[PDB]
Amino acid sequence: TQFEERHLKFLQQLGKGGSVEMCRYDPLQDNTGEVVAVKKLQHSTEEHLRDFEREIEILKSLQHDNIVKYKGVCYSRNLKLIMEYLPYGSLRDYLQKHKERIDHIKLLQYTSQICKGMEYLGTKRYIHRDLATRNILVENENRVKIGDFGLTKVLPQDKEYYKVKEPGESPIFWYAPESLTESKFSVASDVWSFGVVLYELFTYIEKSKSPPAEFMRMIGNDKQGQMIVFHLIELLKNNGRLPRPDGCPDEIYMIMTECWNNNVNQRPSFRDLALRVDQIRDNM
Ligand SMILES: CCN(CC)C(=O)[C@H]1CCCN(c2cc(-c3c(N)nn4cccnc34)ncn2)C1
Repeated sequence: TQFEERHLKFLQQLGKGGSVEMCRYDPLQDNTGEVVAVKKLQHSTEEHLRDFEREIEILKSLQHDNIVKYKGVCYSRNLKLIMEYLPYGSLRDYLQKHKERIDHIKLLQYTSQICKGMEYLGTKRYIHRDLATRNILVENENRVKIGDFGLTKVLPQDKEYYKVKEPGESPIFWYAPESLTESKFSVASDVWSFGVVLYELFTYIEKSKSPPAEFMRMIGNDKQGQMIVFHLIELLKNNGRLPRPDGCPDEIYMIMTECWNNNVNQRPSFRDLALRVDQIRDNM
């Protein structure tokens, strides 16, 4: 079923990736249409549009409780991706709003769900490359979803990693060492990122304890540009890690540090992590 240009009514800006907007699809003109989320490119050029195209094929092929629902495409050659509107917004902002009102068993509900979405994403040999709580969204109290795939890559047939030859924006404070030195991206480096996401959850996304704040302190605030990359590689090669979050129980911190293993072979699988997290939840 089609989405006509003329019947997308702008409601609100939501954020920058493209840009993401809240719209009413109102083909009946009485404002009874569904509210949806629209992703559109900001500088649609032949290279970047092919990317957005590949990304849409990625999302459309993904069907899971914890991945945002693809709804359709809007044409005029210029693309608007139409997605379900998840009413509780960005997980990053939701955790900040309901600070400590969210207890440990609830944060583990969220952990488990993120984890399952990643495990499933692995069965199609996709690599997120951008797992971070500002790419997680909230549907309701009981339900979060991976909400963006702008940087996802597909594994090549014969390799278990992907080389990104000329990187664009790079969320380096979420990056595994091998990604930093070599641009090698794999399920295992998504696991590293998941560990950092677990860190984010348990700090309640308090900005003074965020990963960029914390690594910068460790390497010195006087580090700038490419020097940050150099020193972060060194720091991590020597087991410099994010601290245990304040109030974070032993066994959840344990999980993070297994994710942050320098040896890629020895990081856990998303399959084990989902079992592990659910075991803990039931124990509590
Ligand atoms: C992960 C989306 N993204 C692209 C990389 C962002 O940059 C977000 C970070 C910053 C905050 N921002 C939003 C998105 C939404 C929202 C939503 N409510 N539903 N939805 C369905 C698909 C997509 N995004 C939404 N809500 C609030 N803030 C965009």
